[PDB]
Amino acid sequence: VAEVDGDQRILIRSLDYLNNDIFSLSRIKVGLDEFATIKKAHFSKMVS
Repeated sequence: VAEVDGDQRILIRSLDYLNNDIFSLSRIKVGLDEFATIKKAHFSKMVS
């Protein structure tokens, strides 16, 4: 059991390449299979 400072899993430059085939504003991928999604707001509030 050693201890070291956790490395960075995601790089900003990285996901610019990963997202060129994914055109969606709530669905972005920050890794191989994990996604990032903005919470849904249930449309009924679209009148405002």
